[PDB]
Amino acid sequence: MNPPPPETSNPNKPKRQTNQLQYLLRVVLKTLWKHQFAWPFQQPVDAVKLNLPDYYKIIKTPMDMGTIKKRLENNYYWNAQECIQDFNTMFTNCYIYNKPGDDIVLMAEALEKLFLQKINELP
Ligand SMILES: Cc1n[nH]c(C)c1-c1ccnc(Nc2ccc3c(c2)N(C(C)C)[C@H](C)C(=O)N3C)n1
Repeated sequence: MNPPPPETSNPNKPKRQTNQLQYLLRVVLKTLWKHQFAWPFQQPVDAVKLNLPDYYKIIKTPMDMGTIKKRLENNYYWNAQECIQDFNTMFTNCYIYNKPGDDIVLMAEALEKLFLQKINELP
């Protein structure tokens, strides 16, 4: 099975709008989202569709760019570091679940390289 997806709203969670979070949406997420390797990461892993009942037995903190995008658009975060942590969870999950040299890992590695280039000069 699939678990419920990560929340993208939480009314009693306190929220901030910062220039760093705006840049994460307008630049970092936008750049990754258009990439030719973005597609597996644009929504939660669908273990039912992929017939991978093991996925959510291995990965207990799922995260994906569709969730991050909605969190940024919906003003979910307190600060930029919280969002950066979500990106790192997404990449790390993929490295944990898969093996070096797998196609999905090559895709994550290319996206991570671009991610780090964009954050290397946040505002
Ligand atoms: C890429 C590939 N290879 N073989 C098949 C079949 C597919 C395929 C076909 C249709 N959709 C998808 N979506 C997909 C989305 C996310 C992930 C993955 C697949 N992968 C795969 C290695 C299973 C793992 C669970 C992962 O970590 N993430 C992040 N994948």
